[PDB]
Amino acid sequence: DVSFRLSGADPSSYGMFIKDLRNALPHTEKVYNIPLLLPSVSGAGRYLLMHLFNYDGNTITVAVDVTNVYIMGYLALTTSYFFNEPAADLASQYVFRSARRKITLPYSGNYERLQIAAGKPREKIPIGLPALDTAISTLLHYDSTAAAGALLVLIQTTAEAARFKYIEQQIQERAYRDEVPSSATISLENSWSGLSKQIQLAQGNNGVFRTPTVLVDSKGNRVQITNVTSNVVTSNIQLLLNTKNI
Ligand SMILES: *[C@@H]1O[C@H](CO)[C@@H](O[C@@H]2O[C@H](CO)[C@@H](O)[C@H](O)[C@H]2NC(C)=O)[C@H](O)[C@H]1NC(C)=O
Ligand SMILES: OC[C@H]1O[C@](O)(CO)[C@@H](O)[C@@H]1O
Repeated sequence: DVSFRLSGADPSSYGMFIKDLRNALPHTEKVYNIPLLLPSVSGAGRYLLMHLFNYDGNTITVAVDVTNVYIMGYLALTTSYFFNEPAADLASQYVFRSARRKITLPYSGNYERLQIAAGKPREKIPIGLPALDTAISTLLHYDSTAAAGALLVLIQTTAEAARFKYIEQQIQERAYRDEVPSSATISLENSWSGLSKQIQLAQGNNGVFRTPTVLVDSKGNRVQITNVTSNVVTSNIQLLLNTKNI
């Protein structure tokens, strides 16, 4: 399991938690020197338990599918919550089994369904460690609408940041002050599946993408990524979704 405590949190420890998070996802091959997540993992080995603690010491344990880094649900005190999606329901059969009760959330884990439940897109949701501390708290006490929001904060704080070095940086900049994600942050999140597929097709295409990826950069300008030499691939992305799952 991996852990992060906000009490005393700073860019340094958040860095370590996100480093641990990356270290817990299994791979057996690297593509252009970037861990390639497994196609599948059978059983309970498929789920990683993150222990998160809000500033007052309360905790939630989040379950993550180690082959894609999708959050499946979480345990808050003695209740468990899982998205309304097949993978989550399957996941429910291996984790938080001893929860006194299980709540299926009213919506699957997609950013689209989550934003509708929350009443706003992510573009308007402040993130940062403080925001992550509100999220831990919100989820300790079931509220479907507030959870939609807390969950968009949680996924980004933890999954996207593990997947992208740039996102981890955005959060470290937001250690004591939340702020809506830069649009390049939203682009990366949206292009992960695609970059992952393209980093892999390039393997036998001399490092060239079969299809380019359109991104938004630091300045807010639209750039096209067409080969492995880009900074997105050399520095930025830290994990790849196996094409067997794309
Ligand atoms: C691979 O992408 C690189 C950019 O990352 C391309 O090289 C650059 O492309 C033009 C010059 O032709 C400029 O806009 C960049 O500043 C160049 N960068 C560098 C460092 O040289 C390259 O052409 C792409 N290759 C393919 C096959 O698409
Ligand atoms: O936008 C939908 C996507 O949002 C995520 O929660 C985070 O990347 C994924 O589980 C899903 O594919």
